[PDB]
Amino acid sequence: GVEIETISPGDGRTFPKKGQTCVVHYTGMLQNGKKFDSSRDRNKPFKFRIGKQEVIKGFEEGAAQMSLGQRAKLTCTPDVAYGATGHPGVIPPNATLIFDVELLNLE
Repeated sequence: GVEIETISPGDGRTFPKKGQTCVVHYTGMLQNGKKFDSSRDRNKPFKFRIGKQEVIKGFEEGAAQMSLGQRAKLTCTPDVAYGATGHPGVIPPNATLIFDVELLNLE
């Protein structure tokens, strides 16, 4: 289940497709919890492409449901990211993830 809560401004037309490499200022958040990751702190804004299963599933579907300059708000189910296993030391099992995602990409 992908639930998009858009902070408005952008263009609404530059949709992410296959064969495109995209640049995202992500910020992870635990529901009823603190932060766990920040691209803003490293200031290396996470260049990646579409269609290689590099990112998790819940983040992958929310990427194409945005456009250039937009700012959504993700809400990922446990089964699409880590909830059966839990990422060791960082994500407990059966967890619900929150992301602040802005798409400032190229191509």
